[PDB]
Amino acid sequence: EIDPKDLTFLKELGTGQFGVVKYGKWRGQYDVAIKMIKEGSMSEDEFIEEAKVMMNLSHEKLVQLYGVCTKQRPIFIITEYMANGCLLNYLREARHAFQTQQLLEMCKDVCEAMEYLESKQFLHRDLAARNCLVNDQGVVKVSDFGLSRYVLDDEYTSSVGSKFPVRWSPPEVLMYSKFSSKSDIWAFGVLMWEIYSLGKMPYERFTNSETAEHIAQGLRLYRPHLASAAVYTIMYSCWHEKADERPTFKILLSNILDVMDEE
Ligand SMILES: CN(C)c1cc(F)c2c(=O)n(-c3cccc(-c4cc(Nc5ccc(C(=O)N6CCOCC6)cn5)c(=O)n(C)c4)c3CO)ccc2c1
Repeated sequence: EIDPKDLTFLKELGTGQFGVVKYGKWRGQYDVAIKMIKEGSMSEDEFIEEAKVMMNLSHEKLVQLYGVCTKQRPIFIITEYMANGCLLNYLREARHAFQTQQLLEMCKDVCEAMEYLESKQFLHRDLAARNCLVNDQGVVKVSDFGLSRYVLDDEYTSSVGSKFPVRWSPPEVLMYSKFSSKSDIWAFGVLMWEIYSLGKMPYERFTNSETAEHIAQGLRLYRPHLASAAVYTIMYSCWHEKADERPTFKILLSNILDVMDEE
């Protein structure tokens, strides 16, 4: 529990699932982002109990939760500040003119964070470039892990909803609501595709309904031009029709390190 007297609000960063997020300072020293949770958007009491677990998740490639303010409304969620914003928008800016080694390092940043979450048996459930952030050093960190569980908007949480992450979901999620470690693995492979595609929409010529059909047929995303055969093999391994045949994040990390050494 952070004392709100130790927060200063300085500029708006944008609006997400829970409303406005601001940039500010904590204890007159530390940059933070502060979510102001919009009334009616969150299952608040359930989140407040989970915040304890989520504060114990600490890894250099996870956007750190610093604390919450819950003895007031709106609730605040105070997190690490990531100066370069969302990875999706970052990938889409041609001025960065990334080398493929930089793209692979972004995949490795995310894979490290997800290997850590997997070790804690903790699912993200909405892993995608839009839910990763980039700091002032160009390090990519995974954000908003686990928070999908507290979203009250049915257009986001229902599989048939307009906001559901269809293009990052395996067939067993879309058909059966089967969530597991292996559904985050599937999403990771789509995220690698997004990175190597410089932020294209997965299945860019299909609708959500068509994508669900295409993947139920065994067909997959094509190799982005910037991906080598070895990088494509890694992302494609995340898309096995049988969940238990998909790698763990530990194996993915080893594969990524091998490609960095080879290429
Ligand atoms: C349930 N899931 C999956 C959720 C739940 C959420 F709460 C959110 C959420 O708040 N957001 C969300 C919404 C707003 C902000 C942040 C958000 C933005 C940050 N940083 C920046 C930095 C720079 C800029 C920027 O370039 N500008 C220029 C244009 O004018 C504005 C700022 C934007 N953001 C940041 O550090 N954090 C930690 C969060 C975030 C990320 O947190 C996004 C997805 C999301 C997903």
